[PDB]
Amino acid sequence: KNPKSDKFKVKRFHHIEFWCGDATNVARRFSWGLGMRFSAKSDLSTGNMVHASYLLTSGDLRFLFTAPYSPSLSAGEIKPTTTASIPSFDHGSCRSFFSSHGLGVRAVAIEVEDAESAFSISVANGAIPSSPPIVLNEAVTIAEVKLYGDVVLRYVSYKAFLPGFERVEDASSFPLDYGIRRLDHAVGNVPELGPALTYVAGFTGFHQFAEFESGLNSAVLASNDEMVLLPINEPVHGTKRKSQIQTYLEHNEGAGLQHLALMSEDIFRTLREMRKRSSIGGFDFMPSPPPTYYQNLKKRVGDVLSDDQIKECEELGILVDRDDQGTLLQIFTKPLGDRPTIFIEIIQRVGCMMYQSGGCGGFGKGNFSELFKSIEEYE
Amino acid sequence: KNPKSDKFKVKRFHHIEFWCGDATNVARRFSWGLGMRFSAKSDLSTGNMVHASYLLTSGDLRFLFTAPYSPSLSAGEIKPTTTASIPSFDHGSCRSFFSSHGLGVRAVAIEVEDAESAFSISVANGAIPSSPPIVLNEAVTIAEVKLYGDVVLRYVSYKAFLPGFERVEDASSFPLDYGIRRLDHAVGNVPELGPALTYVAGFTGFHQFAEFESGLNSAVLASNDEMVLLPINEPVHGTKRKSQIQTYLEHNEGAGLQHLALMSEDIFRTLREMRKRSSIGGFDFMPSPPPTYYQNLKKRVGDVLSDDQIKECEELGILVDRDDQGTLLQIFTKPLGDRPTIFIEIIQRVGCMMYQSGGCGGFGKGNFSELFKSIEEYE
Ligand SMILES: Cc1ccccc1Cn1nnc2ccc(C(=O)[C@H]3C(=O)CCC[C@@H]3O)c(C)c2c1=O
Ligand SMILES: Cc1ccccc1Cn1nnc2ccc(C(=O)[C@H]3C(=O)CCC[C@@H]3O)c(C)c2c1=O
Ligand SMILES: [Co+2]
Ligand SMILES: [Co+2]
Repeated sequence: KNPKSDKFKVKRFHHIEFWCGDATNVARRFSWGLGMRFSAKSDLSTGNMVHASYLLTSGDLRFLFTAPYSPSLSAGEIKPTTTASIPSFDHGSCRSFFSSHGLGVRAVAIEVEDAESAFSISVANGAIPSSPPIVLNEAVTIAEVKLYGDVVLRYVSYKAFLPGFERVEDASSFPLDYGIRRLDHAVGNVPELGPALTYVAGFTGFHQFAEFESGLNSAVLASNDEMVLLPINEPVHGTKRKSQIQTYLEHNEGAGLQHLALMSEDIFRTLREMRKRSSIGGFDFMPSPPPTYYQNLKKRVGDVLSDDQIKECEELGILVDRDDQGTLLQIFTKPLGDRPTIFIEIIQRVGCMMYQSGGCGGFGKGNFSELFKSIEEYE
Repeated sequence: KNPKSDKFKVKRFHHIEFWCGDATNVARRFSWGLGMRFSAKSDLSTGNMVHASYLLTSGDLRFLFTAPYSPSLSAGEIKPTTTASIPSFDHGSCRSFFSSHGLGVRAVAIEVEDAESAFSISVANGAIPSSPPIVLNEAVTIAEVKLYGDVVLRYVSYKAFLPGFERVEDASSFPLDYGIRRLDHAVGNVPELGPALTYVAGFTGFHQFAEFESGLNSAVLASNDEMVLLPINEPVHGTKRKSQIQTYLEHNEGAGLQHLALMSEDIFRTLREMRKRSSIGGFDFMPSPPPTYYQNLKKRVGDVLSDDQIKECEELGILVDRDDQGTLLQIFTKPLGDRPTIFIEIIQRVGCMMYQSGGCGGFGKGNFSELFKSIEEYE
């Protein structure tokens, strides 16, 4: 059931912005670890005396890394005279965010038809405003509302990256590519799922995406065509094993973005390339499941994957899940930074062809029981 | 002239500690860019609820990257019950340092015979105490005094990395090596050279190392055997071209560490390997000099380098200087992070064999005039 109740026209995920203490080192690490090319910049070299911002791209995926300069460089400026390319940026907000949460996502940005309208309708329907609509060089409009914790939902609309950003020099722009193509979903952890859902569904009109002792309850909000997917988790307390959602909330100092799921056009190539670089500056992956997991895969997905595709999952630690319509290949990195908070998921979806429908195969919640089962019986 | 006036016994540079907002991403970037192996850690996985600290090593060079966790993780602790492995660490000091200066060196650490004695003698001779001597697991003693800005000189002495640090798992520890072997010198930028020299020479007994419109005045303080080398720069104002020391002070919010010089056993291999990785997560280098610079090299160092070693300098952008005793090969990276502040120098010294004497060939200040000259005549 999809009531298509969006209160304004939503297109696709546009970008994800990390707030950093040093954008250069985070961006360079991410570029090498994920195979994303340096595509645009806004910084001292482009006249921006406020913040350093670097954009990485892989296919349609856009990762933005931003950090503040010394406020003294821009102390003479006022908002009408700002050299910032992202007018919502605030030194104090950025420093407070990173000292509170460490490295993490500040903005989940979606492209809309009309960012001023999206902002107005959102706030009229309960959204907490974060930054009012601002038109950039008469070409792009950006507005922000609170999503959860200190994460904002950013609306971007284009009349025709952002004004004031410059393209990166070819010598400075090495064409890395490990097969990642777009953001599939972005997941938040909150203390209470009910109020978080009521709030976000309330101001967007996003609807609950149909699903099918893991320490969580979750639900997924989705746009009309179910290409913007925003799952939200809450912890389940009292368990023997402590909820990883509760661990997140403690180390993050509250609610925030838990993981980003990046769609690959070839998850096997992506995982070969990322795993090659794990120990030389890239990303680590969670501990692989025991062989019983892959032994149990023939009974579960033998009609979708060959034996030569299943043992290849075993080689790379890929997980597999399935719903009524499609099949999901997924794997999770270790946390992206110092704290056990944000991580990345790599995903490939098989099925639901009409183009592929959104969320084809679900989000892998069956892998919770399947992993525990495989572990126990592996003993 | 070397009066050998050290007020306490100094051995060698021991490590350099960067204060970061996220130690993981900085350490992984540096490891790949410089060919340094992950060697030890102190973090949540080792029981440290205070700070995340990661050690990179290449030969005798030790780079430590530290960032604070949420204070809430350790709010029940007191200094007698701390889980920090570096007892001088303070959340507030670290967050203040990184918000003020961005990514940079907090501690220049030298190994001494007796860190408690070094601290006491230093403070008795005018050193401003930063952290009193503390004995770690009855095995290592660490103490800190102010050096310049918010940079400390850290004394480390061993009765026999640090207690509480654990060695990094072999699978997590990839044996990168581009030929870097030790720290040659560490350079500070200050507003006024005179008072900075009087202070540091005053409490160490370090002596002025003999030298031979660049925007700076500088002097070098050295230990008895001239293996601990601490150059200090001040800006020269009024010039046509603005002093890079003044630019540093403005963007750094005052005095701090300007550059680290890393000795390579083979600067050609090091620069080939680093330059290969510049655009894939590593470090960039300053713009190469014009061909007139390398055309002028035969007249200056033709008795030390072959033609096949000189054009190889041209290929890699290596600079060359010479004093009365030895020859210096050097090159400079672009700034290591967002701000135009700290950078790295790669160095190889030729000559002064007895082992090699310290500072053999000087610090390359002739390359200031030689670079400008080559540029002008290249036109
Ligand atoms: C780390 C850990 C700790 C305890 C037990 C298991 C594991 C490892 N693990 N197993 N199965 C998973 C299945 C799905 C997902 C998602 O993507 C989610 C999503 O997208 C929306 C719905 C909520 C999800 O959780 C994730 C993270 C995992 C997972 O992390
Ligand atoms: C970036 C810039 C801007 C203006 C003009 C020239 C350049 C490039 N440049 N040329 N020659 C150099 C020669 C030596 C050194 C050192 O190592 C120092 C040292 O170790 C102690 C003594 C003080 C030094 O400066 C350095 C950084 C450079 C250098 O940076
Ligand atoms: Co997911
Ligand atoms: Co130098």
